[PDB]
Amino acid sequence: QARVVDPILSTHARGYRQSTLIGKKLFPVAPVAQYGGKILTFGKEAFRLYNTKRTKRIDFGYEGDPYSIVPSALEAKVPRELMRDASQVPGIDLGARSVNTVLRIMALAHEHECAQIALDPAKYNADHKVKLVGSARWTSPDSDPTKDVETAKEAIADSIGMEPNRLMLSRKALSACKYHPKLIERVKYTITIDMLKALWEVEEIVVGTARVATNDSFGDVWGPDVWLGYVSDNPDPSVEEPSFGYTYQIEGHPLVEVPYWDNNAKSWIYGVSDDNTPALSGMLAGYLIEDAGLPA
Amino acid sequence: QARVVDPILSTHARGYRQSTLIGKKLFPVAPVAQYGGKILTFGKEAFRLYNTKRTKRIDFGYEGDPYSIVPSALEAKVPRELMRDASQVPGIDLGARSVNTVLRIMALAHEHECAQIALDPAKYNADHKVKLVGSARWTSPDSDPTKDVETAKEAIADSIGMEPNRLMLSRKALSACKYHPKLIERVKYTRAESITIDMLKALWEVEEIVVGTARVATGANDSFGDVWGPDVWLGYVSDNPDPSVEEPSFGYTYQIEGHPLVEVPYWDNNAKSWIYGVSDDNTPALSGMLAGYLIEDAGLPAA
Amino acid sequence: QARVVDPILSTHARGYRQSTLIGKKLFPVAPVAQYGGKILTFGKEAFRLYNTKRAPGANTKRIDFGYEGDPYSIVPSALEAKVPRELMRDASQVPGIDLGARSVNTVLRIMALAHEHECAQIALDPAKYNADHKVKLVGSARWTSPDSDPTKDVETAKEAIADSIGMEPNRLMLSRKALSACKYHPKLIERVKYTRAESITIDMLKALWEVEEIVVGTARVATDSFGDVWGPDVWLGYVSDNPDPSVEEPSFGYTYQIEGHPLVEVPYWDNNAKSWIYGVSDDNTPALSGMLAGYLIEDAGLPAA
Amino acid sequence: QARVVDPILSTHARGYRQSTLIGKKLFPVAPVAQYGGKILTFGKEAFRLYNTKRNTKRIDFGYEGDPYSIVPSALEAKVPRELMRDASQVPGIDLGARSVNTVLRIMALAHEHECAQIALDPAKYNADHKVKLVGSARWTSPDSDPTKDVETAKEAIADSIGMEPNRLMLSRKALSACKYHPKLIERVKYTRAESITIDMLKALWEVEEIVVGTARVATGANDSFGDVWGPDVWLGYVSDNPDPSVEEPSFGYTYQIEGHPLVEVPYWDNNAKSWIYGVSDDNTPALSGMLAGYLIEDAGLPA
Amino acid sequence: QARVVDPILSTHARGYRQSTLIGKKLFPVAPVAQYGGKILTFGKEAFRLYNTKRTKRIDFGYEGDPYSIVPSALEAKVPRELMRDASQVPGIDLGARSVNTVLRIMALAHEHECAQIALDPAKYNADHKVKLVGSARWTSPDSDPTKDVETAKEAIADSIGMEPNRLMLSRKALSACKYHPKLIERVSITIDMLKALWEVEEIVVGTARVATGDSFGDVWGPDVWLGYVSDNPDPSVEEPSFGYTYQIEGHPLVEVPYWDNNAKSWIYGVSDDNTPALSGMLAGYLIEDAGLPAA
Amino acid sequence: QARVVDPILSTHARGYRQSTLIGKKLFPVAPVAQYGGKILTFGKEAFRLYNTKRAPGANTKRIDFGYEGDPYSIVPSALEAKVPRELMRDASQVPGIDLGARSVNTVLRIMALAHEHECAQIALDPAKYNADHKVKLVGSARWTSPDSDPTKDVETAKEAIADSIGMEPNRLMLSRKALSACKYHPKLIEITIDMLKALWEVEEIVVGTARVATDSFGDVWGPDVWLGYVSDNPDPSVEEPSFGYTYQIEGHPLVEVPYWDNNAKSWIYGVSDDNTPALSGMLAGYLIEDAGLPAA
Ligand SMILES: [Cl-]
Repeated sequence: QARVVDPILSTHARGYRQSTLIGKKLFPVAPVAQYGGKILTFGKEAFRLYNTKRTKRIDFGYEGDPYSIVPSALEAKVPRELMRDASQVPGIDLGARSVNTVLRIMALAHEHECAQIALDPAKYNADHKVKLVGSARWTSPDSDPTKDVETAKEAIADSIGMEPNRLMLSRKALSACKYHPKLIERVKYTITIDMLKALWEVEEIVVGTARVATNDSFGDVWGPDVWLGYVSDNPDPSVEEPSFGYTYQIEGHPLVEVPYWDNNAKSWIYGVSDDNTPALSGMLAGYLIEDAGLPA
Repeated sequence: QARVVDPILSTHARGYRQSTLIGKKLFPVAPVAQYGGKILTFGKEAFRLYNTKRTKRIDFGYEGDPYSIVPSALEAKVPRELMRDASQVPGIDLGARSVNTVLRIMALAHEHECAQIALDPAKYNADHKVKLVGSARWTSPDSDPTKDVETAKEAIADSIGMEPNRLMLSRKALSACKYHPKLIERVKYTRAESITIDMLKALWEVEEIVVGTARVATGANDSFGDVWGPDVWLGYVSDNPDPSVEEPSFGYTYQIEGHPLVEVPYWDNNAKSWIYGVSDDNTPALSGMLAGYLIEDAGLPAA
Repeated sequence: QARVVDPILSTHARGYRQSTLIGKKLFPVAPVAQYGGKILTFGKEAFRLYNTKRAPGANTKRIDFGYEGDPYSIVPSALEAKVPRELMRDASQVPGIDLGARSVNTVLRIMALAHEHECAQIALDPAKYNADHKVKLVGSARWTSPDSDPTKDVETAKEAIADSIGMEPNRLMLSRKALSACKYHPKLIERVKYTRAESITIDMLKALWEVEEIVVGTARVATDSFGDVWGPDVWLGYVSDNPDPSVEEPSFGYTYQIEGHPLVEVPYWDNNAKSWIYGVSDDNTPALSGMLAGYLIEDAGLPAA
Repeated sequence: QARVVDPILSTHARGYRQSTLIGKKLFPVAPVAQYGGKILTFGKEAFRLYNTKRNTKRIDFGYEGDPYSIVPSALEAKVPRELMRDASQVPGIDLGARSVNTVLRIMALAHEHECAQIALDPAKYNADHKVKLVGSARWTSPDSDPTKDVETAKEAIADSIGMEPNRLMLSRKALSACKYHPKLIERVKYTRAESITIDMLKALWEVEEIVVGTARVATGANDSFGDVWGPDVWLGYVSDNPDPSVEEPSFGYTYQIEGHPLVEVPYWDNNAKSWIYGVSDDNTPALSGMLAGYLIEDAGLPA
Repeated sequence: QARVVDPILSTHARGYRQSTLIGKKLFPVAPVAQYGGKILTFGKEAFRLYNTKRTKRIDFGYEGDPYSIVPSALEAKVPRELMRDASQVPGIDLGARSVNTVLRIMALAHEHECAQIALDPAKYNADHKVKLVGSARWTSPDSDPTKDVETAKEAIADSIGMEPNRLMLSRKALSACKYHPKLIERVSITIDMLKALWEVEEIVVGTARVATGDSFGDVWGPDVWLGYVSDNPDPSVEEPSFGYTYQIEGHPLVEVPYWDNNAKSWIYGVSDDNTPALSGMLAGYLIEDAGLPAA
Repeated sequence: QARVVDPILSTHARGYRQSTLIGKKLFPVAPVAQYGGKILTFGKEAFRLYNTKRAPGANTKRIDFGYEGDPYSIVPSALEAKVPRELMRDASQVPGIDLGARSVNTVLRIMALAHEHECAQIALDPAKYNADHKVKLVGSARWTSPDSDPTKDVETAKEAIADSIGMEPNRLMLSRKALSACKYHPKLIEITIDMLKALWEVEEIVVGTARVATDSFGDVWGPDVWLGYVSDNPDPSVEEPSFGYTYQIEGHPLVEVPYWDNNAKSWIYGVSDDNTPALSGMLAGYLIEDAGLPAA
C-alpha cells in the first residue's frame, strides 16, 4: 500500500540538489517500477545497433545481472522546541527543513554506492582499465595524464562509436594535475577544470570531492582514481537507452508522507522514501584509471 | 485516413533536440503537404531576382528534381515491466521517454541523409568544390585552411550576392585545425586560449561553425564511420526562424506539415506493452547548389 | 476605406527583423498619418533650441523644433503574400498561421530590401550635404591606400557634426569595402600593436573612434554581377536613440511610416492562382530631416590606384 | 486642485530614461509632499550617527538646513491633428507617449543643468572638500597626477563621513585628458585595452561607479554650446538605495513631489488643432551632505 | 470632435433604468450616427415585404419625414460640500450619483416626447384610432373596453400581419378598468389579468406626470394605445416596428470631470442625444379619452 | 485622524440587513461628508422643478432642487465589537473572519435599533407636518372601530401628497397595531399586505413591528399609519427630492483592524456607522395618528 503523500513537500524533495556530489553525473536517475529485476545491459551489440542507421520497434539491451532496490525510508523530524505551537501540524518551511536532513543522508549513501560501482576494476575488461604504478602516477613529473586520458577516450570511442562526455577526477588526481609540469605548461599560454576540458576535449569534468568517516579519520569517496565515460545527456533519462549507467529509482520518488505526531519523541514525523540503486549498464561506455592521485 | 493524435506527446516531440547533430543547420526544417513532388530549386537567376530591388506576387526558383518523402512511422513502446499498474494507460513521463527512443533513431537517419546530399561532389559544379590531395590536406603543415575557406566564401558570395553563413567542419577537419601550425600561431592575436570554433568563426568571418561529430556503424565488423567524413562544407543557409521551402537558400528538410506527431497508445498483448505510433516524415533536399561549396578530404592524412 | 486586418499576422509582421540591413539604423521608423506632406526639418536653430535649457520664468508650455521643409510622398505599395494549395493538405480551408506567416515574410523581405536601397539613395547623396558636411576621397586619401588616415577623416566628421548640433554623432556606417580597407590598415594596426592584435574589428574601431555604434553596409543588389547598396562610402550621424521614434524630434532622419503598418489583411482564395492571398501593406518613405546631424565621406573604399 | 490623471501615460512617464544624463546619479530622486521647506541636512554628526552601532525607538539623522523651493513647472505635451488619421478621436497611447517624451526630455535637461549648478559650485564646499587645479596641476598637463587628486578626494570624504565615496563624475573634458595622460597611458600599455576606459579607472581608483558628464546646452547668443559639467571632476558618497529617502544620509537628493511625473488626460485645443496632455514633474535638486562630496575644479582645462 | 469620455461612468450611465417610465417600451433605443436625416418609414409595403417568404440584400423602409437630434448635453455636478477633500477628483460613487440626476431629467424629457408622438391622432389614419365620447368612455359602466381593445388588435394585425404586443394603459384608463363592472365580472383587476383577458404580450402603464403652466398633468393623458413594437434585444432602425428612439451611437456618455472654481464643484458633462420617431403607423392604434369622465 | 480599516469585515458590515426593520424604507441611506451641516430641503417649488420638463438643449445646464434648511448633526457613535478569548482555541492570534464578523453583527444590531427608533421619532412627529398632511383619529374614526373607514383615510392621504408634489406616494407604513385592526375590519372584508397594496394602490406596504422595553415593551412605530413618496433610487442621493434620507458618513459602516485588550482578555474591533435620519420633504409625507388605538 501507498502512504498518504504530501505533494508540496514531495515536490520540494524532487528539487533537492547537492552540487558537490557527482554520483548522478555518472548514474543519472531513471524511473523503474520493480524493486527487484535484471539490469538492462548494453554490450558491444547494443551500442552498435544504437548507432546503426534505421522493424517498427526498438530494443537495445539484454537482461543482465540482477538488481535489488532495498526499501530504505527514513523519518524526518520537527521537534516541538522549534515550534511556537507544537499542537498544530508544522508549517511547510519547518517540514521542508526536516526533510532536507534525510535527503542529504540518502544523497551521501548514493554517492558512496556510485563510487563502489564505477571504481571497481572487477567490472571492466582489460582494455577499459589501467592501474598506474610508480612514475606513471600523476603525482610524478615523469607521468603523462594527457596520454592516459587520450587512451581512455579511444578505448570508449572505438567500443561504442561515441566520444566519452564525462571525466571524473578525484580530488587527489586534480591536485596532481595542478602540480604536473605537462599541465602547468598550458597555464602559461592561457589550472582549472575548464582548461582541462578544452585540453582533453571532454564535454564535462566532474570532481570527486566527497569524504566519508573511516577514530578521527576521513577517506575520499572517489579514491585516488580518474574515470571517463559516455553518460547520456538525455534530460529525461531512461534505463532502456544505451549509456554507462543509471540510478534505478522507484517512479515518483522521492516521496514525503503527511506527518504524524510522535508523543514519545515529542515531534512531528514525516516519512521520506527515495528507493534507488545505481547500476552499471554499459561497461564499454566506461574506462577506469586507478591510483592516478597516489604518491609515486 | 488520419490517426488519433496525442497533443501533449506531440508537443513534447516537437521540442526534441539533439544538439550534437547538425543536419538541420544545413537543411532547416520547412513545411510541405505533398509526399511526392518536385524540389523548388534556386539557380543563378533565382538568387539574382531574390536580391533585385523591385508584380504584386513573388516567386523565386523552378520545379527541379523530384523528391519523395517515404512514410517511415515507428512505434514507441512502454513495457509493462516499467509500470506499477500496466492495466492503465502510461503517464506522460513514461510515454515521453518511449517517444524519445524513436525520435533519436529518426534524428540519426536524418543526419546521415543530410551528409549524403551535402557532401556529394556530383551535386556541385567545378567552381563550387575542391578535392584536397597530399600536402594540400589540412593534416599537412604545408596546407592553408584559411585560403581554402576564403576561396569557398568568394565562390558563393560571387554566385548569389550574399556571404555564406554556415561552415561545417567534420570532426577530422576540426582536429587537423587544432594541430595546424599556421592556425596555432593565430591564437595569441585573439582573446581565445586555443583553437576553438569561436576563434575560427572570427578568423574566417563566418557567422556560425557547426562540427560534424556523428558516427554510424559501418560494415559487418566492428567499425564506426564518421557521418560527415573528412570533409569541410560552407554555405548560405537562410537564418529565417520560420523556414519556407519557397525562400532561396542552400537546402531544406522538406517535412510533412504538423510532424512530428505522436498517436494515442494502444495495448499490444503479445508484446505486453503500450504502443505509441510516432511519425516524422521528411526528406532533406538540396535546393540551391550555388549557395554551397564542398572541400573534400581536408581531414585525411597528407600521406 | 480600411481593410479587414488579421491581427495575429499583423503582430507577426511587426516583429519581422532583418539584422544585416542597416537602413533603419540611419532612418528609424516613426509614425505619420499623411501619405503626402512636408518633412519636418531640423536646421541649426532646431538643434540649438533642442539643447537650450528651459527658460525660467517663461509661461510657454509647448515646443516645436522643426520647420516644414521639402515635400514627401509615401507611395502606396501593397504586395500580396501567397500560400499555394500544393503546400496544403486541404486547400479548401484557410491556411494555418505557420503557412500565412511564411508567405508574409516573403513580401516583407522585398519591402525591406527596397527600403534599404532608398535609405542608401538618400544618405549617400552628396547633393544633400553642405561642403562642411562631406568629403570625397581621391587617390592616396582613399582608405585602401596605406597613406590614408581613416582616424583623421572620422575625427573631422565627428567635429563637423558636434559643432553644428551640440551632440556627438552616435552612428558610423562603414560600407563593406570601407571595412575591408580598415581590417589591415597600417596606421590602425600600429595603433593597436601593444594589445597583441593582427587585424581590426568593429569593436576596436568603436573604442578607437569613440562612436556609440558602428553599422556595416553589407547588402548587395543585382546589377551577371552584384552592386553594394552602401557603395564604397563611409557615413556618420547623430540618429536619435529614442525607443519610440518621433518625426518631431531632432535627428538626422526617419522612415515616415503610416501608423499601424505593417498590416496583413485576412486572406482570400484566388481560384486562378489556386492560392490563398494575404494583402500586405507597409507604406513608408525614408526622409532626411537633419542634414547637419550627418556627414558623408565618399569613396573611402575605392582602390587608391 | 488635482487634475484628472492618465494612469497609463503616467506609468510610461515614470519609466522614462536618459542614460547619458547623470544628474540623478548625484541627486537621486526622492519623494516629498511640500513645495517649500527645509533641506534635511547631514553634517559630521549625522553621518557619525548613521554608522554608530545600536531610550528612543525612533531613528533620525539629519537637521533642518537651508530652505528649498520646488517651482511648479508643468508643460503641455502636444499631438497635432496632422499626425492623426481621425483627429476627432483621442490619440492612441503611441502618439500620446511620444508627445510626452518631448516634454520629459526638456525637464530632464533642465534637471541635469540644475544638478551641475549645485554640485560644481565651490561656494558650497569647505576648504577640505575642494581643490582648484592651476597650470601643470591640470589633468591636460603630463606633469599632473590625477590618481593623487582622486585619492586625496577619497580620503577627505572617508575621514569626514566614515565611508568611501561611491560615485566619481568625470566631465567629458576630464575624461579626454585621462585618455591622453602619460601616467594613465602607461597603465593601459600593460593590458590589452585599445584605450583608457572608465572600467580601468574604476579599478585603478577603486570607486564603485564612474559617471561621465557629457551633456551640453546652448551658451550665449550665437552658435556656442557649453558643457553642463564644465571642465570639472567630482567625487561623493551618494545613496545606492533603490527606494531613495530624503531622511537618509547622502550627498544629495532631487526633492520631487510624490507621484511625479504625472500625465493628465488630454484636452482638444481647437486653436492649436492639437490634443494637449498636461505633464508635471515638479522637483528640485538639493545638496544635503556637503561633507560626503568633493570638487576638483578645472581638471580638464588646458595646462 | 470629441471630449475625453469617462468609460466607467459612461458604462454606469448606460445601465441607468427608470422602471416607471415606459417611453422606451414604445420607442426602443436604436443607434444612429446622423443628427439630422430622414425617418426610415414602414408603410403597408414594408410590413408585407417583411413577412414575405423569400436579390441578396434586404431593405424595408422608405425615407420619410425628417428627424432632428438636438444636441442637449447637461452638466452633472459634485459640490465640494459633499467631499472631505475637494482638491481631489471625486470618487466614482459621488460621480455616479451626480450623473443619475441629469439622466433622470433626460429620461423625463424623453418620456414626454414619446407621449407627444404616440398620442397624436394626426399621426394615424382613421382605421387606426378612435375618440371615445360620453358613455363609450371607460369611466362609464355602459362602455366596452374589451371590444375597443379587440378592434384595435384586429386593425393592427390585419394591416401588418402580426399581433400587437404592447398595450399602453394610462393611469386614468387603468383606474377605470379597476372600477368597470364588465371587467369586475371577469375576476383584483390587475395588469396580469388584463394581459390574459386581452391576449397582449405586455401591458405598460403610463404613470409619469410633469409640471404644467400651476399644477401637474399626466404625460400619457387619459388615453389607451396598442402596437407592434419589435421585441428585438438589439433594436435596429431598419427593422419594421411602430417606432424607435433614434440615439447617437455610444450615448449616453459621461466626460471626465473639470473643477469649476466659481461653482466650487466638479462638473461632469453628460450627453444622451436622441429623438423618438414614429416609423410604422400601421403598427399602432390610438384610443383617445378612455379615462375621461363620461359626463 | 483615520484608523486602519479591515476591508473584509467592512464589506461584511455593508451587507448587514435587518429585514423586519423599516426605518430605511422611509429614510434611505445616502452619503454625506460633513458631520454637521444643513438638510437639503424640498418644499413645493423643489418638487415642482423636479417634474418640470427640460427640453434639449435649453439654457440651464445644471440641476439643483432643494434649499438649505434646518441644521443636522451626526454624532460620532462608534462602538467596540468584542471577541473574548474563551471563544478562541488560540487567543494569541488575530481572530478569524467568522468570529470577527459575529462580533461586529452584535454592534450593528444595536445601531440598527437606534436608527429605527430615530426614524420613528421623526416620521411620526405631528409637529413636523402642516395641517393638510396629518390627521388624528379619535373614537369611532380609529381603525379598531367597525364604524371607521381605513380606505377613505388612506385615499385622503394619497391625494394630499399627490396634489402637493405631483407624484403618488409609494410607501405606506402600517404599525403592527394598525395592521391588526385592518385584518378583521368589516368594511375591508365586505386582509393581507398584498391585498391592501392592490386595494389601496400603493407600491410598497411596510409594517412597523419593532419594539422596545420601556416588565412591558413599547411599539417603536406606535399605533400610527404613515404614507409618503420615498425615492426608489438604488443609489440614494441627499440632493434628490424625497420625503427623507438617512444622512450617513461616506464609506460607513467601517470596521477597524482589531486590537488586543489585555484587561478584557478580548480582541476589539472599532465599528463606526455615523448617521442621522433627516426629514427633507414634508410635503411628500402624511401622518395618520392613533389609527390602531382602541375605539373606547
Ligand atoms: Cl571547439
